[PDB]
Amino acid sequence: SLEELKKYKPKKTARPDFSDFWKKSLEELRQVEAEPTLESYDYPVKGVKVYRLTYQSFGHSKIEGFYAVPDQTGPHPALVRFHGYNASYDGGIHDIVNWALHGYATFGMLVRGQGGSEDTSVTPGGHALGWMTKGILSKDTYYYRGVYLDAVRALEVIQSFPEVDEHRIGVIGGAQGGALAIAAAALSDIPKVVVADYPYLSNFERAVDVALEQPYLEINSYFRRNSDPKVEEKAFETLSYFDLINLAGWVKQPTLMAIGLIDKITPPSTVFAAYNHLETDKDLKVYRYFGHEFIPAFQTEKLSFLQKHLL
Amino acid sequence: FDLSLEELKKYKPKKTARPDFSDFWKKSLEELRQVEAEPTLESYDYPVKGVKVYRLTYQSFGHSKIEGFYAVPDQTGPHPALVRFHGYNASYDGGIHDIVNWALHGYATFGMLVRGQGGSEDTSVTPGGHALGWMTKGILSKDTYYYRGVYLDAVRALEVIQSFPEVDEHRIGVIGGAQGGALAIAAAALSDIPKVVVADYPYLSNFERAVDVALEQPYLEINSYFRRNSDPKVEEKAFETLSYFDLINLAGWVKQPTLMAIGLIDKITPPSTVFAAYNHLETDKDLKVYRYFGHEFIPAFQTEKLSFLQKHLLL
Amino acid sequence: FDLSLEELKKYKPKKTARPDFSDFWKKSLEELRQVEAEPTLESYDYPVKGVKVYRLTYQSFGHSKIEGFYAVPDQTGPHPALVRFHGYNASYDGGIHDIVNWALHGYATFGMLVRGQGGSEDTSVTPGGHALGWMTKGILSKDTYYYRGVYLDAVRALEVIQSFPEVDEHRIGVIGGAQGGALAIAAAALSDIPKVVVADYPYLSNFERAVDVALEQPYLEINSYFRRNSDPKVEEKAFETLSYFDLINLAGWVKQPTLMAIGLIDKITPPSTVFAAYNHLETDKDLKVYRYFGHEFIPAFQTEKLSFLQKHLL
Amino acid sequence: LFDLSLEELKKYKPKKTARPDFSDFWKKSLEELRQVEAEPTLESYDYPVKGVKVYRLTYQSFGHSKIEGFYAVPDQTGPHPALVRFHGYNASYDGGIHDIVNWALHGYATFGMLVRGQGGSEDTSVTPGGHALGWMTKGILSKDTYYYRGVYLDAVRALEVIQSFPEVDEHRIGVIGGAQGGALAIAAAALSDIPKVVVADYPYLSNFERAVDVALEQPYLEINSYFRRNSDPKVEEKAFETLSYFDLINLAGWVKQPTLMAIGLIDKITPPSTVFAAYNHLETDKDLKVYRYFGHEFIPAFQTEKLSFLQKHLL
Amino acid sequence: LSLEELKKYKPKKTARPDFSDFWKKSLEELRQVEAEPTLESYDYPVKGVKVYRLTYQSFGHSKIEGFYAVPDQTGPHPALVRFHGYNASYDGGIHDIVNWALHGYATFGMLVRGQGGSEDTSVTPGGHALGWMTKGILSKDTYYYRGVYLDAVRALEVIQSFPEVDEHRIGVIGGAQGGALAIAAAALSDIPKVVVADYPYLSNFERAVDVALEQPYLEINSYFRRNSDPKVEEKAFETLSYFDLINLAGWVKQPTLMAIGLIDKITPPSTVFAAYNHLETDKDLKVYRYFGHEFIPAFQTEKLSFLQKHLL
Amino acid sequence: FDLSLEELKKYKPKKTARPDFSDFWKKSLEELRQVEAEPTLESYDYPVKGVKVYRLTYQSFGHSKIEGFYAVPDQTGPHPALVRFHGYNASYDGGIHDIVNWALHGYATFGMLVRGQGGSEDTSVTPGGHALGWMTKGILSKDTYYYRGVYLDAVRALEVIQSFPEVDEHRIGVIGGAQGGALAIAAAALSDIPKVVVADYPYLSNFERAVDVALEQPYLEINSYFRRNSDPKVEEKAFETLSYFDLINLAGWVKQPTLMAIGLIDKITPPSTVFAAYNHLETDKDLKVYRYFGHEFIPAFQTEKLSFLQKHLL
Ligand SMILES: O[C@@H]1[C@@H](O)[C@H](O)OC[C@H]1O
Ligand SMILES: O[C@@H]1[C@@H](O)[C@H](O)OC[C@H]1O
Ligand SMILES: O[C@@H]1[C@@H](O)[C@H](O)OC[C@H]1O
Ligand SMILES: O[C@@H]1[C@@H](O)[C@H](O)OC[C@H]1O
Ligand SMILES: [Cl-]
Ligand SMILES: [Cl-]
Ligand SMILES: [Cl-]
Ligand SMILES: [Cl-]
Ligand SMILES: [Cl-]
Ligand SMILES: [Cl-]
Ligand SMILES: [Cl-]
Ligand SMILES: [Cl-]
Ligand SMILES: [Cl-]
Ligand SMILES: [Cl-]
Ligand SMILES: [Cl-]
Ligand SMILES: [Cl-]
Ligand SMILES: [Cl-]
Ligand SMILES: [Cl-]
Ligand SMILES: [Cl-]
Ligand SMILES: [Cl-]
Ligand SMILES: [Cl-]
Repeated sequence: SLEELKKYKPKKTARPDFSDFWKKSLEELRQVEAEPTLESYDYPVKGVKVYRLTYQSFGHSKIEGFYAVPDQTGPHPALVRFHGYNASYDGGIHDIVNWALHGYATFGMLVRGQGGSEDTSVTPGGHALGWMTKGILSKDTYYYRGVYLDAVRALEVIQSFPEVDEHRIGVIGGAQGGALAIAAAALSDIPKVVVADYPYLSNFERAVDVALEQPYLEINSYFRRNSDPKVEEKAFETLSYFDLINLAGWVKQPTLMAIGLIDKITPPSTVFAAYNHLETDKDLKVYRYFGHEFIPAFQTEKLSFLQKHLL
Repeated sequence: FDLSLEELKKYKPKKTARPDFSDFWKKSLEELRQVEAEPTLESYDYPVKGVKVYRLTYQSFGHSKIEGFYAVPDQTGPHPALVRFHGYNASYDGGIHDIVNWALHGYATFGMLVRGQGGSEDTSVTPGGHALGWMTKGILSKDTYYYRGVYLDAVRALEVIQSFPEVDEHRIGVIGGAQGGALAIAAAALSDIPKVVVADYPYLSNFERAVDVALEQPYLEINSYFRRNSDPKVEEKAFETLSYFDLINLAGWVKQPTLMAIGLIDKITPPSTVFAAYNHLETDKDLKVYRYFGHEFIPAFQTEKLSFLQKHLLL
Repeated sequence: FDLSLEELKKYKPKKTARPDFSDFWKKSLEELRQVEAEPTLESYDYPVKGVKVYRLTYQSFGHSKIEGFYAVPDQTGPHPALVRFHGYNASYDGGIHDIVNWALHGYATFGMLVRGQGGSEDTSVTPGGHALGWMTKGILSKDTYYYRGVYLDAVRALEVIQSFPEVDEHRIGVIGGAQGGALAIAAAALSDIPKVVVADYPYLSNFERAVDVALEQPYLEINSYFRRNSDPKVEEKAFETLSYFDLINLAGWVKQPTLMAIGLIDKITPPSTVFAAYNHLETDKDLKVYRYFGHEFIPAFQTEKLSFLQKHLL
Repeated sequence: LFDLSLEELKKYKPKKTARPDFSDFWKKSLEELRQVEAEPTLESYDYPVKGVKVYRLTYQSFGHSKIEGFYAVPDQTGPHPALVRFHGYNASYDGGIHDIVNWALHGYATFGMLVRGQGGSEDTSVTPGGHALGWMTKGILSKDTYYYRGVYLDAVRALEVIQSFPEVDEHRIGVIGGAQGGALAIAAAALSDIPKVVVADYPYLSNFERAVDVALEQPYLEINSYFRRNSDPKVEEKAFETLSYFDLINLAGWVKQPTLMAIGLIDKITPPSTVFAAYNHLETDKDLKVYRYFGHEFIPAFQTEKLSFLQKHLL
Repeated sequence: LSLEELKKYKPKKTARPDFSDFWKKSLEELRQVEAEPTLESYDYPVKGVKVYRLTYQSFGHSKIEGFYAVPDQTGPHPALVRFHGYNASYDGGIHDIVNWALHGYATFGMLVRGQGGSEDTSVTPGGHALGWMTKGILSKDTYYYRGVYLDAVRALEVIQSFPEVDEHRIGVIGGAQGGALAIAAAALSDIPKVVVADYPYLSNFERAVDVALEQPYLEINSYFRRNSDPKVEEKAFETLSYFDLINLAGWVKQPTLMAIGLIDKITPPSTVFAAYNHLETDKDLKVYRYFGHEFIPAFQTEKLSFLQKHLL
Repeated sequence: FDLSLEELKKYKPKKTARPDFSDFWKKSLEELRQVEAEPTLESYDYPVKGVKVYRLTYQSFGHSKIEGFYAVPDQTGPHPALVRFHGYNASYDGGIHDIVNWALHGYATFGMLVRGQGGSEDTSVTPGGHALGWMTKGILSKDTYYYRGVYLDAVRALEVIQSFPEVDEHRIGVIGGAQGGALAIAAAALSDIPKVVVADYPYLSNFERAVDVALEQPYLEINSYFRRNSDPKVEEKAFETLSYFDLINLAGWVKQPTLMAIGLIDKITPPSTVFAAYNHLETDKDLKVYRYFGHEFIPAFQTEKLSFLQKHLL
């Protein structure tokens, strides 16, 4: 119930070496030269310049994404946008450009092997169909390790741009994107604000027992194929290093979140769990009649919130 | 839902192989040969009597470590052998129970696990975005395509098995269903080690039609790919890549006796895609058609399978 | 699921228009002209920069008050303009976010809301029973049919927009998908105000085939109607009424450049019904065919849409 | 099972949501209705039945709407007892003439009123603004413009018309219906003293605030679709305010006639709790038939009850 | 197929040389059993109609049940034997029976062995798919519908023998399975004067199994999946041929009224047209474009009108 | 979708057995004894090496001829033996491949086919109407109920196997899943011939709860029955009949070591119905709980099964 959801705050599952793991990971990332590249890209828009932007990241993977900038003298405020799980079509260029038309230098980072970008990370062994369980038996090999770092590197690259006001950079996204937005804000102090639509990758131990649809269930499919009890124990150990309930505590930027009460993909409880772990200026928008989908009303909130803090 | 039986019997789509088809594989096999197998065996406890069970790994294309269980009849050989390939994302606990049962039928059996699926390592980089699944990983290039490494692993597997002392290299067979049947055929086409081939409704065949006739996963992964990459050239390049791995192009190299099965109401590996591969085989072959079965275990064909293998390898 | 492409490219069903087709509309436009627009603008706050947003209403057929958001680029014009029509029962919050984004692309945009759906008033009486939905309201007579008022509202909308000072009347376009695309085409056919037309898989086309080929709502609303009214004459009269609103009969009056899209696996607006309308257009036209898309947002066509509108209006 | 426990259902009695002007609203509505001349009309209608006369009956009602319906009377000297039958939501085919005629064959002068724009009848009421696909939310932002305002009055006027017939014993008139029909039967009995008995199969339009959170199928969910399209918080508040004027938990209190109701425990359309809520608000001779293994459908066993109950009170 | 093709679809009969002999013998075995009918008053909230429970002995000495409703007045009244759909009988469909009586017909709703009611003594030879469709399917002598068909015949014999029943005005009606029993009964007996069958089932079996999209025809497919032996399939269809309507229709000489919904997935239009096109008698088929395997209001008027004309 | 694991571990519904429970079976076993087994063996060709395969029939309750494949390790015995029972309407080609594989594991195995399902004759008359399926055949009386004959066939099967020379009567086991597991437990309860019992998510247990918790067939066959027979007494009598065959009433007679499995997301044999049976066992027992599996083949439990049988028989 809404009354219980408002109070649901599961106990962190972070291991003693939680922060050490990330400290090291950030370091390995730092050992890679960004070597960013910009390439003009033609698009039927007036008042905005569009480019294709790539840069080197963790494991020497080349990360892609479209970069749209308001066509005028800046520095303009900027946004790094993250897309949903297996939900990126044509690098979501139309969204990127529209954000630019709203006055934001925007870059839509494409998640490794999904919407685009290269993934050099080896596949240690078998796993369920999907990205959720690639290299899940070790925090070092897990899929989202590289992804999280790419999100951080993305901010480093954007911030370094001359036409970008480094003091007015925001991160936004829904589900997977919202999770990347929060993880990036937790692992970096570059973003000034965070907006996350029903964030994914949160409260994994409950998610696998409450979700009714993919992709959380990819973990269940994994356990079905690997009956060893130790596998389950090790898998959840790995996931704890990437769980939002453990990362939320490091977020110090103002955060705006949304949750649809009939969401079957990113269950309300998993989202409230992340929200209730945030120790910063925050606000959660609850929509009774919406699920894992585009919520018109929240779009107004999003625009208003970003405008207030960046525009 | 697919073609009638009269048309199916005559369906033989034009090969889509490019001029460099055989060259591509010739090079691929070479790169594979540049990797030392360095196989390893490790005893594995299992509640069976009369059979020895092991965990077997070996190095393959791109230096990937391939896994799989290896069961051998507990007695003096050399015993005939079988390399078994599992279905797409359909491997549970490395299918050990099946492996062991095959051994109990008198065969030295190895169930190779497909890269990143049932097990095994996949070192191959992911060039760029692709649809959820393995079907489109590195699909924009025959060199980077997922099944390139897999096919080679299948070949290397045979090289490893054959080299075993307790294995009669003249009585080695390859079996599998769907993805497994496709790997069985591809291995026989790329190697002369196997003496016989059994493939239950083979997958990875007649791609250009499959994407227009399949009603369920995983062929539709290709469709999802094109939805996310509207560029017309992408489609053209993707099918170019697939042609190098299509069974209608590999079948022609199979010279071993082949037994195949097809369920007429199969929605995953459409009858037409399977007949297409079959009609491209130029060797002793036989296709078992089951009117009331789909993409599933077909009891009646199991008898055929056993009988066929027994005749050519066992008795 | 539909008929081969090679056949689709040649599918051109025989018009079903009755002798009084054009007369019916001539009279309808007249009745509409007997109503004073009396438009109204009201500022509306929206978290956007560089665009002014308003709520716009005006009187139309049967004295119905029509609603819609109106967004204009915040700067000296006259700016080119677009009248956007939304899909069947597919309007949320008057689709304000789309309206505003169009304005941000440099177009004075008005998203007309279809009577009783996304908004707007519908004074038209309900003659008798009909299936759940709008598709069969007053279907037993062309005078009482639901889309009669809607079509006229679309026309009146253009009259209102065109009269605006910050709007260049020579650069006005109509766009929409499914129901919206049908309204865009119908408006261009009944008026000469719009310069260009863009229609994503248009609805309300080739009714007699649609009811035998569609796999999902809302075309099937007609089938539900016939199930509840077994009288043979009802079916005959219903299709007679529909003929006056069918795109295969209106397309012939469209003289503006038209851009259309169709997803080959569309179950709602079957490919054949869309090709039928397209093949009846006698004007500069182009149909974008997408093999792997259905009745949904097609990213690739969005580029075409922007490009086409930019070329003809910007 | 999916709703509240049977033990809890028997005690579920939600607090009325009626506003201070509840009874005033209806008092005025009945008055506006009275300002319209019925001007009924009868027209012979041919039907393959023996022993029954069938007619088409229309009459003027609220907003000057012409209401339709078939009228069947036992072919013999009366006055006969009479029934006004109301049909389910968008569930009327050919004006349900076969049911009408069968009721007449049971000895009842029967009239099946057709709900505005659904099974038949005219609806003059204007559509104030946008609303969800369906009738549930037409003019929902005001009790004066709400769809069921005209419908309820039509049901009342129907009774006035029937009662005035010479071949009808005004002291033996009943109202029956299921779901929407049962709701109209109860509403009519609450707003009129003409009917002697009421039978309602799992009544609809009851306990709206809970219904929208418990229903698993249409048409209650039309309200949810409405709120999805109109995010304004005030809209929700105003919509429920409007619904309260038509909610059975607020009208039941005015029912003084003997009432028979049925509820299927696995009903997903008219959830058991919404039905028990209406029943528990009735202050009159009543009886609720509970069927564990039935849902929103025809319940054979309750048909016997229905016939037996009507026969006892009217026959 | 298209309505144009459906109108001409007339599959070749599958009847074996001993077709008529099989039934001739079956009718004889039936005749060796004493009906010994029984009537028992049954209370029902109806006025103007008397209701009873009627049982009688049939093939294999099975006791057949059913409700019997008669107009409460001096007859003899015309009569109807109603057959219910496959596994579609609730409370012996008493409400329908009673309503028919209220329409002026002495009506008996025979309940099909083990389904809506009635006893089934026939042994189960061996394994078969879940359902009745394949019980004893490996032999025409042991097949489930053999006993059912005969019960339908015996039912007419019993009804006809009633004093309050005009034996020259007896009809048989039913939908799907019921319609199949109505036709089969008219083909195996000359007692009924008219036949009404809503989208008849048990027709054109060899095509039905390849065209049906839902149960219960698919029960045959389930059977073949569980019994891979090729001979099993051959023998099964051999058995079915003895009960197929395309082989029985030719013996129907009574006026017949049929209905078919073009979107029917249970009793595919082609299987129904196949039966219809094999009828050599006064007949008429009502085609409904927008209806499937369900109650069709418009056809109900036709049904009433047709029965009224020929019996009323 | 059931209760918590904490509650399941403690769920032990009150037995529903009637005073004449044990008397009913005592008589039933007697009637069975009045029938001469008259078993028959017939060689059957199968592409296997090291195993002999036969078709075995024998007479049982009501003089029904029961079938099944019989595979024996091709070597000098006596070998340990297994009687395998198949799932509800889940037998294809008499599951010969499984039978033969068991034999290859060293067990003389007989896969009894359940009356009218996988094979075997069912002479029992059908008293009256019932729902589509076997679950409610003759449900209005314990004497006429379908599973009465089936249970006895299971017992007679053990009598026949035990009597074989190549079979060590002190090492005979019964195994099965769902319906098969229910037959394995019932047989062990009605006979002292089997030394061990293995039952995968046993069916036919805790009927009164099952009908309110099951989400799929075949338990729901009972619900279909009550829908077609509204008489309140019917329901009462039906559950009375079922009580005589419910595992929660038979489990108490099982004295052999028992191994059971349950998938927590099982919708066919709900976890609670299986735990109810398990918690009524008063013998060496162990229940394997699988969180991510349902009514299906569970690889991990197969290892347990093999290991358990090997320990007690091989
Ligand atoms: O899913 C919904 C979509 O269908 C609609 O178009 O916009 C709002 C979304 O929530
Ligand atoms: O119970 C009835 C059944 O016997 C009949 O066949 O179909 C209608 C049902 O209501
Ligand atoms: O199937 C239809 C049913 O849903 C409706 O209620 O009554 C008419 C039938 O044809
Ligand atoms: O249902 C699963 C099946 O699909 C797989 O093949 O084997 C393991 C089972 O649990
Ligand atoms: Cl891993
Ligand atoms: Cl959702
Ligand atoms: Cl909401
Ligand atoms: Cl690629
Ligand atoms: Cl399939
Ligand atoms: Cl088959
Ligand atoms: Cl109308
Ligand atoms: Cl679609
Ligand atoms: Cl496409
Ligand atoms: Cl309103
Ligand atoms: Cl329901
Ligand atoms: Cl019930
Ligand atoms: Cl048989
Ligand atoms: Cl149907
Ligand atoms: Cl029709
Ligand atoms: Cl399950
Ligand atoms: Cl598990």
